[PDB]
Amino acid sequence: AQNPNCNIMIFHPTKEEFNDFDKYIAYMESQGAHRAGLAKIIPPKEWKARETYDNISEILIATPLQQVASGRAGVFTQYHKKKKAMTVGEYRHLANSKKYQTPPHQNFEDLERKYWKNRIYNSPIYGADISGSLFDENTKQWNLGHLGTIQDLLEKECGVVIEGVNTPYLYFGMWKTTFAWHTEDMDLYSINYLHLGEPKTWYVVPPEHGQRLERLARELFPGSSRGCGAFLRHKVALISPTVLKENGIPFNRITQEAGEFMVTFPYGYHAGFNHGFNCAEAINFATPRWIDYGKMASQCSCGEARVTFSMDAFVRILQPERYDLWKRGQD
Ligand SMILES: O=C1Nc2ccc(Cl)cc2C1=O
Ligand SMILES: O=C(O)CNC(=O)C(=O)O
Ligand code: NI
Ligand SMILES: [Zn+2]
Repeated sequence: AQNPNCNIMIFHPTKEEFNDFDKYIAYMESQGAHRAGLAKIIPPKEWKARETYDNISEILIATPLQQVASGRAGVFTQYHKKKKAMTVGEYRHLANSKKYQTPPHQNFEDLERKYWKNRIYNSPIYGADISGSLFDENTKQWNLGHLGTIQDLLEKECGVVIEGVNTPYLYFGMWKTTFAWHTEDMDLYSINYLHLGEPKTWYVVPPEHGQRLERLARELFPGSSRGCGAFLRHKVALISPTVLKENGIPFNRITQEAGEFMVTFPYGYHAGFNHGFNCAEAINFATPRWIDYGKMASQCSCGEARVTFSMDAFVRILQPERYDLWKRGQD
């Protein structure tokens, strides 16, 4: 078996290899990339997402989210407090202010140490799930707004036509902004492009070991576990690399820089944080290999997770028992 230790692999496709998205994902998997739960793809030197980022300041962040922590430094939850709307220009200025700016640091490792030591004592503001794209319409390769849709994948594989659409989301981050431990809806893939700014550090558990993370989470957040059989779907729980190591949970880490893609694979739990002001774009996608994961995906039915319009058809078709039971959380 390829990549038996489940290491995060980094790929350098040529411009020719960058033409056929599906084919390259399949190639990455032939080399065992999916075993890690996460891969990095560095685009060919000839490629660009768009010409410049000089004209993005007028984008609106309608509902910036203040990420307030509760718990201990290495085991905490965060809740999202809604703030007043601001433009990307205003958000950038806020990110760079004395209150919110990245502290002096030696390197990525020093910054990581500072993040886990001090994250809970601050409440950074994140711009999340803003529908939109920063890819130029003329960018033909790896344009996250031009991917084949999940609905079309299901139709190609299973012969059923379903309602729903599948569009990208923008994320504007600042120092300490955090993504909690999660897999994607329906255990889909995700692809994430860091358009500009400071790095994003990622942690990932191999899909073959996801249930180990779930078991630890139940132990560390016992009240949350009693409330919902899939509470990680709420996307609020953080566990540090130190705590993962202490509990023998297999995981890896990597830092994504501007101009780089990351792909998460079905049932690859991931979490992470931003180093400073940045902008990323991400979308879910599917392949034939995803279908078996989709049919087995856990679901939140306690009402906390209540997800997109397009998720309905996925549960309805792939998980009819669970759909019937839900009808008898989203509503
Ligand atoms: O939060 C939710 N849990 C669910 C489980 C099944 C279906 Cl069809 C929808 C949902 C939610 O919105
Ligand atoms: O960048 C973020 O804040 C979160 N991104 C993801 O979880 C993803 O791309 O799958
Ligand atoms: Ni994700
Ligand atoms: Zn729930």
